[PDB]
Amino acid sequence: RFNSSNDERIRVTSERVENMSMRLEEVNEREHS
Amino acid sequence: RFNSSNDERIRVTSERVENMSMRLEEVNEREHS
Repeated sequence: RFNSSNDERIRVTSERVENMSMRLEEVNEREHS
Repeated sequence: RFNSSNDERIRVTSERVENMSMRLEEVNEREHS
C-alpha cells in the first residue's frame, strides 16, 4: 500500500526522469558526425 | 519542504519531460546512417 500511493509514484517518476534526462544529455554529447 | 511537495515535483517532471522530448525529436532526425 505504501509503494502504490500517488506521492511515492510521483517521487520515483521524478528521480527516474532526472536520471534519464542526464543520460540522454550524455548520449547526445557523444557524437562523431 | 518546498522542494519535495507534489506540485513542485510535478512541475519539474513536466519541464524535464518537455526538454527530453524536444531533444529526442532532433536525435531521431539524425538519420545520416
